[PDB]
Amino acid sequence: LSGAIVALILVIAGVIIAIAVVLFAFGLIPGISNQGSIQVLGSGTITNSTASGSSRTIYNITITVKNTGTT
Amino acid sequence: LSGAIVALILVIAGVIIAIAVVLFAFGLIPGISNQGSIQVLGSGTITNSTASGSSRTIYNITITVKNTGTT
Ligand SMILES: *[C@@H]1O[C@H](CO)[C@@H](O[C@@H]2O[C@H](CO[C@H]3O[C@H](CO)[C@@H](O)[C@H](O)[C@@H]3O)[C@@H](O[C@H]3O[C@H](CO)[C@@H](O)[C@H](O)[C@@H]3O)[C@H](O[C@@H]3O[C@H](CS(=O)(=O)O)[C@@H](O)[C@H](O)[C@H]3O)[C@H]2NC(C)=O)[C@H](O)[C@H]1NC(C)=O
Ligand SMILES: *[C@@H]1O[C@H](CO)[C@@H](O[C@@H]2O[C@H](CO[C@H]3O[C@H](CO)[C@@H](O)[C@H](O)[C@@H]3O)[C@@H](O[C@H]3O[C@H](CO)[C@@H](O)[C@H](O)[C@@H]3O)[C@H](O[C@@H]3O[C@H](CS(=O)(=O)O)[C@@H](O)[C@H](O)[C@H]3O)[C@H]2NC(C)=O)[C@H](O)[C@H]1NC(C)=O
Ligand SMILES: *[C@@H]1O[C@H](CO)[C@@H](O[C@@H]2O[C@H](CO[C@H]3O[C@H](CO)[C@@H](O)[C@H](O)[C@@H]3O)[C@@H](O[C@H]3O[C@H](CO)[C@@H](O)[C@H](O)[C@@H]3O)[C@H](O[C@@H]3O[C@H](CS(=O)(=O)O)[C@@H](O)[C@H](O)[C@H]3O)[C@H]2NC(C)=O)[C@H](O)[C@H]1NC(C)=O
Ligand SMILES: *[C@@H]1O[C@H](CO)[C@@H](O[C@@H]2O[C@H](CO[C@H]3O[C@H](CO)[C@@H](O)[C@H](O)[C@@H]3O)[C@@H](O)[C@H](O[C@@H]3O[C@H](CS(=O)(=O)O)[C@@H](O)[C@H](O)[C@H]3O)[C@H]2NC(C)=O)[C@H](O)[C@H]1NC(C)=O
Repeated sequence: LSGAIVALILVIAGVIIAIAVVLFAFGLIPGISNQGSIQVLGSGTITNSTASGSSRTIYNITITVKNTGTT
Repeated sequence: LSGAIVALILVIAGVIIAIAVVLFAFGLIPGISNQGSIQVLGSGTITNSTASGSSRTIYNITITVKNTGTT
């Protein structure tokens, strides 16, 4: 008797998990769009920024950046 | 005589108890078999709900949900 009862449970669970994975694949798609939100325009400039006698070398960097995302 | 009457009682009792268990197995099917589920549609969002330098951070999970079951 036992075998058929187990088969019925695993059939119904199989449908539920399979549908969930298909919906997840469609649910990813919006998140792919954000990967291209930025671009860098023209040359930038580096400048030596560290104070006299200081241990750390530090540089100032300046660039033009355009954001086209929603955040 | 005794042996055959006892043999007959245990045949009839065997039929009764076996059929009772078969009827029990058919009685499980409505509980274990149950189509439909909650389905999650598209992307959801997280938003910061935390305020006023509070001790616990709280977030907001908005998502679209479809209950295909009967409950
Ligand atoms: C960014 O700016 C820093 C200063 O704001 C620079 O630090 C100064 O570096 C001088 C030499 O730079 C050369 O050597 C570096 C390694 O030591 C190298 O990383 C650099 O790319 C570059 O090739 C240094 O001069 C000292 O060393 C010279 C020989 O390398 C020597 O000729 C000098 O007399 C001096 O001993 C500076 O040290 C300071 O020099 C003062 C005098 S003067 O050099 O200003 O005329 C002196 O009074 C002081 O005691 C001494 O420490 C050093 N610091 C300063 C304040 O100038 C850093 O290199 C820059 N980095 C880049 C990439 O440009
Ligand atoms: C590297 O980047 C640093 C920031 O990341 C720069 O620090 C900023 O310096 C500004 C002045 O720099 C000028 O003078 C230097 C000699 O002192 C020279 O080496 C530089 O090349 C440059 O010619 C400073 O601006 C001050 O002066 C402005 C007028 O010119 C005035 O409008 C400002 O209000 C300010 O008084 C920056 O200011 C600081 O500004 C803060 C606001 S914001 O400017 O960041 O928007 C303000 O909150 C703060 O109180 C004030 O002190 C100063 N910025 C910072 C963050 O320190 C540094 O100059 C860069 N180095 C080079 C070589 O370009
Ligand atoms: C969601 O909102 C939350 C509440 O505004 C944010 O949690 C708070 O973050 C503050 C610092 O923010 C930055 O650094 C984070 C890493 O530490 C980073 O995740 C963030 O994206 C952001 O870049 C934090 O301020 C504390 O830390 C600062 C240094 O990072 C410091 O300057 C502050 O003085 C302070 O210590 C908040 O912490 C709480 O600050 C209270 C004072 S005030 O900041 O409100 O003025 C202080 O009284 C309290 O004891 C201390 O815990 C912190 N809040 C909490 C509850 O943890 C969170 O970053 C936001 N984003 C995400 C993705 O969760
Ligand atoms: C997370 O989700 C909760 C609801 O579960 C939501 O609470 C609701 O908040 C709005 C106002 O929110 C705005 O201000 C807060 C700061 O206070 C910001 O963090 C938010 O980003 C918003 O800018 C309230 O207007 C809601 O009202 C209560 O509204 C009820 C009706 S409801 O349909 O809005 O639920 C009324 O019945 C009540 O009388 C009234 O007090 C409030 N709703 C609830 C149920 O709490 C948070 O704002 C959400 N957080 C974020 C960050 O969005």
